[PDB]
Amino acid sequence: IDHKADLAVAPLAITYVREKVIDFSKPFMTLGISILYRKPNGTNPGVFSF
Amino acid sequence: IDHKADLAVAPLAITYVREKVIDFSKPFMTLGISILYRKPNGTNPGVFSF
Repeated sequence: IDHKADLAVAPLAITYVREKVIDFSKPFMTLGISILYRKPNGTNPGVFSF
Repeated sequence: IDHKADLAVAPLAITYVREKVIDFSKPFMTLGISILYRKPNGTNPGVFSF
């Protein structure tokens, strides 16, 4: 806003409110949400591992 | 290019060249290159298998 600076390249989600007050170029790479998980391990319950 | 239209709400892919000629809004949906393939007929069809 204050023109103390210019285009600010950094992690910057071009959201609804931001374009109201700033102008943003078209995104160079898309995003989204996924789940993070620890992949399973060979510790079979073995109550019945038959 | 000659404004015979003003808008085009179409599945049109933005390219380097066409943007040099035309102006585009932010992409409303994205896409890519996946692979078509038939799942392998479910479980293998083996019979009379003594």
